[PDB]
Amino acid sequence: AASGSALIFDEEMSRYKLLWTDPECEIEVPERLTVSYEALRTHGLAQRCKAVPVRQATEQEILLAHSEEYLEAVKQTPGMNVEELMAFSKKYNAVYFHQNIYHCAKLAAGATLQLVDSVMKREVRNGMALVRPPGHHSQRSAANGFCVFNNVAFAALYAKKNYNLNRILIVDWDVHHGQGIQYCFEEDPSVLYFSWHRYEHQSFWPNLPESDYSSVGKGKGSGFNINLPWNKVGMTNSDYLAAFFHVLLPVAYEFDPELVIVSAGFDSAIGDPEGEMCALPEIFAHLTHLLMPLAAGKMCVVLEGGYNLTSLGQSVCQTVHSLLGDPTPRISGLGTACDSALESIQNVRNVQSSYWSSFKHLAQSETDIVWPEPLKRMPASVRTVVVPPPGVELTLPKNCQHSISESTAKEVQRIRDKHFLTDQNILRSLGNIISVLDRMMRSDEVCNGCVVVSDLSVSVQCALQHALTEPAERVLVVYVGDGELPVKTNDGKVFLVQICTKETEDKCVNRLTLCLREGESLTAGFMQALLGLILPVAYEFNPALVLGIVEETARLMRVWGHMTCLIQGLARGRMLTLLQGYDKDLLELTVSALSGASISPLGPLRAPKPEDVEMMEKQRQRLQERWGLLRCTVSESW
Ligand SMILES: CN(C)Cc1cn(Cc2ccc(C(=O)NO)cc2)c2ccccc12
Ligand SMILES: [K+]
Ligand SMILES: [K+]
Ligand SMILES: [Zn+2]
Repeated sequence: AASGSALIFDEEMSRYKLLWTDPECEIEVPERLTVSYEALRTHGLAQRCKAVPVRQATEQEILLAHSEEYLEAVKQTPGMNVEELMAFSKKYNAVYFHQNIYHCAKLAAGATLQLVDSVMKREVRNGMALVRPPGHHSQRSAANGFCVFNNVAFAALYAKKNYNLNRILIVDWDVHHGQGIQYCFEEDPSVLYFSWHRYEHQSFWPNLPESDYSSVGKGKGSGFNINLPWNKVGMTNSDYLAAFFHVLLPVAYEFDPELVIVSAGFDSAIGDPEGEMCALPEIFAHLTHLLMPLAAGKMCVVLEGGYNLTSLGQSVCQTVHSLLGDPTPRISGLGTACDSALESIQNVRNVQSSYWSSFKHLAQSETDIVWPEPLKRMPASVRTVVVPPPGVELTLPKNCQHSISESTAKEVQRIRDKHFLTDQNILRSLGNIISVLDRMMRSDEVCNGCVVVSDLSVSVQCALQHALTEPAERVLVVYVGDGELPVKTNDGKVFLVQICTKETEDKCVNRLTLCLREGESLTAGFMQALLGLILPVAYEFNPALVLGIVEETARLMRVWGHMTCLIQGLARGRMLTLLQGYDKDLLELTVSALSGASISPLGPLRAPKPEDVEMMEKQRQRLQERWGLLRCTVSESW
């Protein structure tokens, strides 16, 4: 039932700064907070968010993650002059103190708890806290790397204590390793920590052996710590997405967290003087979007780093846009991750194979920098149009509508006379397809839609052909059914995904046909193919429209909502779904996911059939030379 997105911010946290010269700490300025909040106001994003006030974290709350000794020492810094503050700062690595930093540290922490309470009390769907000082380097008895208290560690400990969550996922996409977080949950299997980070074979700060891929956690927590070290600078959108499709998401959906907290440091973005990576701000729209179907959307984004004020503003907007549900921007130029990234990726996957299903088949062997300003993102006036069979009034979610103009009806006749003849109620189906498609493609007024149809072949043809004419340069087709369709994948403008019951050997590289064995194992197998095959091809293909098609036959579709939601990362969310036959369940589920609603978790799934994982790896072997984003190992050289 929850709706809205929280934005927790307060200008008080910009009221401490570095007071002596120190080239390591110069980069961390109050303007990081000012610039990010002002960027959100300029784009009308703050105004769309529920402003939740900051509060101070209590002493009891700080002691969840820090020791009395260290809190006591920090509590004396407001009484210190600058000489004493310099001496106290020098006891720690890469941190400076200020008469107001204890105050703001308590606010940055309390802000995070406010966000956790709003989300877990269902007052909002998700949210973001813009805070200073950052947290993820902070440790039980020490400040480190601009961090005083560990805001994100707080949030998970607090969520554990006050809501009795058994499973919390923390995603740390800052460019630095959140070693404070890793230390805090090393032995705790109830918190899964994922972190990518510039490493460079341990030559990059904080220079820690245990920032490497081999630190998987300790004791009962083995396998719930996941480090992906970047060993070269300049990592791109393709590296980040390869990290998500082939490491993070396969683990996250199996973990099935009850809450997601994000250490959202944007020094991993292009232009940052410290990360020196190359991912565009747009990538964060997708990082956010790909995590949103977890935990019924309960996602708390907490700011960490980000030092290029321009890069910083644009990545914060891209994140809030996606929290608010705005359509995701198209990512072009995707391909293989670079070789160093594939090394890191395959090493993490191999070492994690002891602990996670999706990787288990790897163990047995029988199996001034400037860039283009991001485009405006804007919620469609009506997000989803729906065309149920004639005479079915239905309870539509808040942003939906039902169904034909003279222009349109003229066109259906032209198509009728040239290519078909037919005289039926299909003539209504095809008029609906066209008028829905025209609202999707022509206007930013409507985003996606679902039409119930009866005749499959004619419906598919008119939908596909009318789309290529608008023109939609490329169309991704996702078809759950058997047989072949009036779809030609020979010119490179169409890619066909087919989920079917009979195993049919496909030849060329513009078709991905998945035939999974029947039974209780089918749900886990579908999610593996979705995350590790379908999504990487689709993102590289970068279609302008997605056309979904479901045969009346298949029943076993507890997964359709997850794909509908993930697949809206492509084509700015422009997806038309054709449902063959009526099924109030499937139609209400499709419309709900299309409309941006919360998706219900999958929970525990029976791990997939070896015959299923083998068939999928046969598809990856067959397609990954054309679609490099499918690769999760370094390629063999001649
Ligand atoms: C490289 N630069 C010219 C100066 C410099 C800053 N630091 C500390 C630091 C801590 C944390 C974060 C962060 O954003 N974490 O998420 C960013 C920076 C250093 C440490 C060792 C050597 C040099 C430097
Ligand atoms: K990180
Ligand atoms: K853990
Ligand atoms: Zn950082």
